[PDB]
Amino acid sequence: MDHLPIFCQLRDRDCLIVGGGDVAERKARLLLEAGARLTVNALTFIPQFTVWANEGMLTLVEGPFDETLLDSCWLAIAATDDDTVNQRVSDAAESRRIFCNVVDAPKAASFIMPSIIDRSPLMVAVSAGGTSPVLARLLREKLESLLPQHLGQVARYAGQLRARVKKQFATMGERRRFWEKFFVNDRLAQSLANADEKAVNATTERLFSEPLDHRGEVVLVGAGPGDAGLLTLKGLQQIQQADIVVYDRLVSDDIMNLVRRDADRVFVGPQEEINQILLREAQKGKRVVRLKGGDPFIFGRGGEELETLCHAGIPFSVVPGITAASGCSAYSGIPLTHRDYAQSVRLVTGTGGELDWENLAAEKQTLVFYMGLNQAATIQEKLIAFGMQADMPVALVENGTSVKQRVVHGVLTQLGELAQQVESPALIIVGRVVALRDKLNWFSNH
Amino acid sequence: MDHLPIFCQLRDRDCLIVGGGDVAERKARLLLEAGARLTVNALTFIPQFTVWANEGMLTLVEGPFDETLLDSCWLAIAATDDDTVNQRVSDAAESRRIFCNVVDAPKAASFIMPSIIDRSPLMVAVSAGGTSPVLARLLREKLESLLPQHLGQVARYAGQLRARVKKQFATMGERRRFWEKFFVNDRLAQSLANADEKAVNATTERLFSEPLDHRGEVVLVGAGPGDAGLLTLKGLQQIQQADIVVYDRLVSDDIMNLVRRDADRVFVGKPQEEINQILLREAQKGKRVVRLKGGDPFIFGRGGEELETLCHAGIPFSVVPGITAASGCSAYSGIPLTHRDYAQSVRLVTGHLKTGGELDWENLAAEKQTLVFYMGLNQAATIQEKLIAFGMQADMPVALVENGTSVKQRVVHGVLTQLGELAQQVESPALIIVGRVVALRDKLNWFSNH
Ligand SMILES: Nc1ncnc2c1ncn2[C@@H]1O[C@H](CSCC[C@H](N)C(=O)O)[C@@H](O)[C@H]1O
Ligand SMILES: Nc1ncnc2c1ncn2[C@@H]1O[C@H](CSCC[C@H](N)C(=O)O)[C@@H](O)[C@H]1O
Ligand SMILES: [Cl-]
Ligand SMILES: [Cl-]
Repeated sequence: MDHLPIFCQLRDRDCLIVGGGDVAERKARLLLEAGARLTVNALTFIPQFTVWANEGMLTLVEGPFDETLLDSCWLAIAATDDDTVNQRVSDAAESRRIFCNVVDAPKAASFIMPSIIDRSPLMVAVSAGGTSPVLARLLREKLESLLPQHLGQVARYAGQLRARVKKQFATMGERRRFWEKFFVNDRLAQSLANADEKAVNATTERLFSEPLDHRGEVVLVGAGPGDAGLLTLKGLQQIQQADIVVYDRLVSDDIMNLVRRDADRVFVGPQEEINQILLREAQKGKRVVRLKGGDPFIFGRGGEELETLCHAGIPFSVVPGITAASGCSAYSGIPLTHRDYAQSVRLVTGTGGELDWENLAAEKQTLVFYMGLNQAATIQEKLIAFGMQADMPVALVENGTSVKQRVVHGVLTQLGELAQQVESPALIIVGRVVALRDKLNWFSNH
Repeated sequence: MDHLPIFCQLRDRDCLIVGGGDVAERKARLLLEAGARLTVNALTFIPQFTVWANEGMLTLVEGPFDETLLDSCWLAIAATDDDTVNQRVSDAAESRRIFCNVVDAPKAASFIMPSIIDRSPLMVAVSAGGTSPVLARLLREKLESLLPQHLGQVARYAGQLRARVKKQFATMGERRRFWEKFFVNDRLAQSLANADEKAVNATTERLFSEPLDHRGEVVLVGAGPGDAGLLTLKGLQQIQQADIVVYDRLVSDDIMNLVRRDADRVFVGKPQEEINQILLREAQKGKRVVRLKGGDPFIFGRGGEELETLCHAGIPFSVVPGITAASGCSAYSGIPLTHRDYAQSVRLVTGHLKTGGELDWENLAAEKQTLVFYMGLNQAATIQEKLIAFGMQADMPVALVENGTSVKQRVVHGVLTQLGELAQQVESPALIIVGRVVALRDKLNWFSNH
């Protein structure tokens, strides 16, 4: 260790930045975020500085560097393109024992600016002393994905609870467990973020009433079409705190490889049975994640699985996912809309009735068929027997977003035979947008 | 942010600790190993202080607080159990603009001391600013079993190569591509952890020899509808490593806080073709450009128009899909887009009226579908009249979702004869959902009311 990390309180403390370019502007936005009383001294300023000044948010000293601007300063940052001026800044700062950063030169100054993950009042700082800015940014990117966006509001609210928790929990280890379920209750977190104070002390009273051991809830999490990188940040965070993950065939191996190490897995690849599995594994008092392919509310039966938790008292929440249409669209180079090609996008299945074929053949649509292969020969002639132009571009996307995605494409008179070249899970896309794939194909065809 | 973390260079710089017991000893060990010139001022001391002075590690001043001992100091720590003395020390340090910690009073004074995960020379610092010491500790634990122990040898080796890297690579973009490959090479990390120097050199020399691709790239990234948690892992990865982010008014501020702090940001908020060339000209300067778009880039996003010039131009590009507004607003309002058999199909429609076209209303009025109008607010009264006149029943439930997934989300709902009225009560950005699924809202609404 050759740097000591400290967390400085800068609110209304005099700080100085020397420089007025893009680099200084980024440091000024950091110091403004911390509430510093900011003076910025430069030969000239880019417009973002004069707008900041015209709003009373900092002070501008236009002109050469003047040492006396350090007279009552706590922090100094040299952010000019001129090594000579930066060296005069840092020398003037060192003889005044003002900690100083030189943006181009981390070893030439008395402090180094770390990568910051901001969950105020909780904060994480990562640095390797200027030996590795890229590693720092990589660790920041990781920490940013693991730390829920509203953890800071739980942190702030916990401090307003330290009393009421010791008064009802007289054991160290008992209180260690109350905080442990308190800080991962992200319903309470979102409840605080939304300023829905009826639902806060509702969740709060639940945290003191129910036993410590019981933290029961169900989260519907959309896994996306397969590529593990298409899981949402919130999805990952829920999967990392789950006591039990209920998943099915359509959730990819890559996503499951992200599940908590010490989490129980239930594989369910009849629909009524899945509903019961969710309920009383949540009535066991366990934090349950129901992982589903794509988006849980688009042909996922997510509606059916939650309504069982309704008259049952089990709290739930829903993390949306990248539906198959969106993923296959991006990864095949076929936009679902484009200029005037399509006034609407149609997400359609292929039980409970029969399809309206006149409707689907109407012009200016992008049609996206889910679960359609078993009717792909039927779809073909039924569309051209209801007016659809026989040359309509058509494409099929199998295992979209995955490392084994296959895209076969062509024209509506070939949909039947093209459909034999692909297996479930596949998507059928019909509309002029298909013809754009020749310009926008960037992913690998297998 | 209520604190600014900084990593201070304490070598040969004067620091003062007031107080002489166990809490002071723990802070003094931290400052000795940071390399500081340490003076300790206390009425009473414990053993390790008096050996350290005999061992020449520090200077002891036995007696009451002496504020003149701060005259040359850069940092001060008040670590007595007497809160009156601690306050004198912090008042004396403040008047000299010396950052000061009062150990038992995190909310007072001017810097707090974080808990540290040490990888030498990598370091992660974490604090809740005293507001919740328990959360800090649980987070330390997760970060620990997340940062591999030998990350420090990789970081230490990077620092030894930095002068070689700055010489052989002229531009900063090629230096970045070297580091990105460098920090993800698992064989290099394991060869370092073995002091296997022939293996470290074989891989290092191959890494320097790799002809670096010099083109830039354009990445369309779907921000999702607003909640920063609905950004994808890959979308976060692209903006955490971008050079320039070109972003909309419909990208939320929370997502903009996820953008690489050292990337610059071009705003384009309400020209479709100045955007196309801003991307092109900024890309093949050699830099990674992220075009960050609200929702999903290929659903009413004109993402196709932005990419179509690049292929014939020789510019690589990719697309990261996002959570389209229909999905986000469905999940966050408790209105599933499909359910059992309420809906055979979902229709995402542009409620905008291109100055020449008109929607096909008989088509949209059909039964057993969920209609979702994008940018349809200012024509909501026309949508009401047209759907009704083409056969949709008057009691069809509708909902308008404004700022869906944000903490400012509002949802108003009713039947189709209210749609025109209901739209007067929200502003953009808002979605219109028409269909039987809207009635499920009272059974599936988890997010809030507002
Ligand atoms: N990775 C993928 N590639 C292509 N189609 C997929 C897919 N994943 C799911 N699908 C489509 O979705 C159907 C399952 S229905 C479940 C859909 C899921 N809730 C979603 O939002 O995507 C499959 O028959 C297939 O047509
Ligand atoms: N957070 C939000 N809540 C409700 N509607 C939203 C929204 N964000 C975008 N929209 C809708 O989207 C329209 C812009 S069109 C761009 C949509 C984006 N490409 C996507 O896939 O979602 C707006 O007029 C509004 O109708
Ligand atoms: Cl670093
Ligand atoms: Cl478009």
